[PDB]
Amino acid sequence: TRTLWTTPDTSPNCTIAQDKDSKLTLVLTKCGSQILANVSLIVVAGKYHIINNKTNPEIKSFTIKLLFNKNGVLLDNSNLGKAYWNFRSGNSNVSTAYEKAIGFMPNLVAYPKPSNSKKYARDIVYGTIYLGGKPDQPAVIKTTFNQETGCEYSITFDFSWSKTYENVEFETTSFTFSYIAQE
Amino acid sequence: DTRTLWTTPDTSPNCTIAQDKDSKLTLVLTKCGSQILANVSLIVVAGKYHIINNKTNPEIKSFTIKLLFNKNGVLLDNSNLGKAYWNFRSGNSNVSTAYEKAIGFMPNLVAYPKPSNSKKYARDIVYGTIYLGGKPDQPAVIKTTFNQETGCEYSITFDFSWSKTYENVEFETTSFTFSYIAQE
Amino acid sequence: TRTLWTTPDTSPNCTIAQDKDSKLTLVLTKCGSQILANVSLIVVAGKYHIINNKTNPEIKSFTIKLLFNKNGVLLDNSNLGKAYWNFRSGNSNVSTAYEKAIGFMPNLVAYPKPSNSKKYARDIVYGTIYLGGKPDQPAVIKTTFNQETGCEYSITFDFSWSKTYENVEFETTSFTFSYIAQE
Ligand SMILES: CC(=O)N[C@H]1[C@H]([C@H](O)[C@H](O)CO)O[C@@](OC[C@H]2O[C@@H](O)[C@H](O)[C@@H](O)[C@H]2O)(C(=O)O)C[C@@H]1O
Ligand SMILES: CC(=O)N[C@H]1[C@H]([C@H](O)[C@H](O)CO)O[C@@](O[C@@H]2[C@@H](O)[C@H](O)O[C@H](CO)[C@@H]2O)(C(=O)O)C[C@@H]1O
Ligand SMILES: CC(=O)N[C@H]1[C@H]([C@H](O)[C@H](O)CO)O[C@@](O[C@@H]2[C@@H](O)[C@H](O)O[C@H](CO)[C@@H]2O)(C(=O)O)C[C@@H]1O
Ligand SMILES: [Zn+2]
Ligand SMILES: [Zn+2]
Ligand SMILES: [Zn+2]
Repeated sequence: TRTLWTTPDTSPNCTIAQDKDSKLTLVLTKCGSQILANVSLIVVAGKYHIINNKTNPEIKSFTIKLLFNKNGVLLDNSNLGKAYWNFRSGNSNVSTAYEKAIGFMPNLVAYPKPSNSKKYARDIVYGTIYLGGKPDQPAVIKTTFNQETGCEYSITFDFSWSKTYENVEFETTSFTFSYIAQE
Repeated sequence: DTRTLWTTPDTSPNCTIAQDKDSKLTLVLTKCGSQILANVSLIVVAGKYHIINNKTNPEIKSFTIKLLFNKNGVLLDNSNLGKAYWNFRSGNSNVSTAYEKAIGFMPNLVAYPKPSNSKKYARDIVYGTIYLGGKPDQPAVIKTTFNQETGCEYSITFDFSWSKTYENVEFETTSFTFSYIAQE
Repeated sequence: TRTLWTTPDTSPNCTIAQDKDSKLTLVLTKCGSQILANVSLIVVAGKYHIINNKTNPEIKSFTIKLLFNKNGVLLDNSNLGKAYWNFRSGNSNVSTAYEKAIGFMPNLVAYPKPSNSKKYARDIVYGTIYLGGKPDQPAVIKTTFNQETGCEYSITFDFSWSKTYENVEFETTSFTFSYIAQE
């Protein structure tokens, strides 16, 4: 079981603002002590489908959280739907929900849960993706590990942009990053 | 399969952008299961794109290098990259002849569909920035697109471009790493 | 044996300007002919701990060097301490110091040592990381392979920034890159 993923089709699997308003494509491949991750996002409807900052100046960011319990299982408060996340089988997923994926969780010593101790920035990775694949439409994808509550582990994607986009569909290029694995 | 498909890493020209063997593309593809970890750099040694001067030629701002593969993952002759040294790695060179299969290194067609009249999504593109001559003030964009060429089953296209006005700058780049979802 | 690392704790292991003034977290995971690297830096004391370019406009960069001999063993003149640079075991290291790691070394034909032959830029990788995890606090991390002398192989991290930061602690987000291995 070396890859946990959302199948790479275009069917909605994530709820940002309203039910199933987006397709998060996330592939986590275990390369031993590091997880190699590849991510992209297609928003298909709702509030974040077409960005028009002339009309809505305040719509400049949104968040997608993946919350996991002690066994690396996705919790239902996550934005990504549970039915859509599992180990890879061909171009699809296994038939039944996995029970353990601790080896794909962000390492708690590298990336500790919030506490009264000093918080370090190494639990964040920043990247830039491009809306519609156009070079002049960058948006930031900030990924943070284990900073959510109500979970043993978490991966949070905070998307934001600073440009004033007018009628730009929120569907992105892909970004790769890695993180240190719990086991 | 943790093998590596590569161009070998010396600097002998192995690619044709504007004229025969005018450049050396160094591309290393390593299979990490469902993802291919890729490392790429480029050295142009002659011809039109060797030395850039956007004051005399402001129109020269981009070029393309295409790798075309057949259904077996074999590089096709009409790719910009020459077939002679694109092969699986054996030490600092290649295995004795020519792989026949490398489908496991090809860009996934569900993730990155060939052109059609269905909506074209941006996820088949990865943008990166590399630097000419290793200088921090000489960025150029390397845009990599998967499976968008025709006359092939799979493809990897590198579109190089720059918006800075370069003056007699040699086009040889730093390296960029990206990954993509593997077909198998 | 597929991972050479600094361990993921925050105990200082690197000397930039003064003894153990920082924790360099570096994980090298061998993915065959390519090494997948993940790096971040936390400076805890000394000259590069708090950056203030109003006060010291001259402090705009520093370097961290890892020098290796023919066997891939870290030389003591590296900025990183030999103490906790070893193959991984859980969240720590193996008890005994390794004696060979040539397969983690940057390839000499791809990245040759300086000579009177033409020097090419492919032995460099540039990335951007963010101080304190703030998006408006970018710094460049430039990594160069095999350009140091007095070693068979080397990996050098050159950090620099161009913005005038005022009392910004140098602790970074993480960055991932890869390089061609010697064997
Ligand atoms: C693919 C990529 O790197 N996109 C860049 C983009 C392109 O370089 C540009 O659109 C190509 O012509 O530039 C972006 O920044 C614009 C910004 O760039 C600074 O260097 C410049 O000083 C500013 O005046 C301004 O041009 C863009 O938003 O278009 C960023 C994007 O990441
Ligand atoms: C390696 C890297 O990130 N290079 C940057 C480059 C360097 O940060 C900078 O040259 C180091 O001083 O900065 C580039 O953009 C520049 C801006 O940072 C600067 O404020 O204004 C410059 C124009 O006067 C320029 O836009 C650069 O030098 O081209 C971009 C490059 O990616
Ligand atoms: C995480 C990231 O990409 N950070 C960018 C940063 C952010 O996009 C921005 O601060 C929003 O948080 O933007 C940087 O570039 C700036 C431009 O976005 C801005 O328009 O002009 C600034 C100069 O006045 C600056 O060039 C930044 O804040 O430095 C670049 C950084 O990588
Ligand atoms: Zn629409
Ligand atoms: Zn030249
Ligand atoms: Zn501090």
